[PDB]
Amino acid sequence: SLLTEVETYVLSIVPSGPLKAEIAQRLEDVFAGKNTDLEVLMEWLKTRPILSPLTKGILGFVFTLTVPSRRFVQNALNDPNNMDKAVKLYSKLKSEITFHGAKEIALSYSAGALASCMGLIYNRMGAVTTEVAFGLVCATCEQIADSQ
Repeated sequence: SLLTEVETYVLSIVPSGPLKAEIAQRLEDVFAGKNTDLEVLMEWLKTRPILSPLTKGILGFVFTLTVPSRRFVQNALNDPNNMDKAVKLYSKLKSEITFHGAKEIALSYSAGALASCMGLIYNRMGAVTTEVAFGLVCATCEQIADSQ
């Protein structure tokens, strides 16, 4: 029942318009379990015109964690010392297993460290569990959508 907490949070950073409409459907399709060919929605993201590199990074991060079994996302997630806090946070998320446990800790750090922390996990999608990674996405999305 936590999959909806990722949905609404991701739909908070995407700029309003005819793009939040397209992304909305593509999300609630893989969140129902029909799409399998991972490298289709990946390409679909990369070519979309009103998406910031950061949004393409988070969306690409979420899609990968779903689908059963890229450089344009790594270069979006990863510029001063925010990497320094990310490395230590990354070493902590290994300890945590549940979604809410990591989200509680990740929400306590800067928005810069979180987005870069996601870059660390993308290199190893097996180092940490999925529930935690969602918690990182949820904490990341909220803090960057908390500026205004």
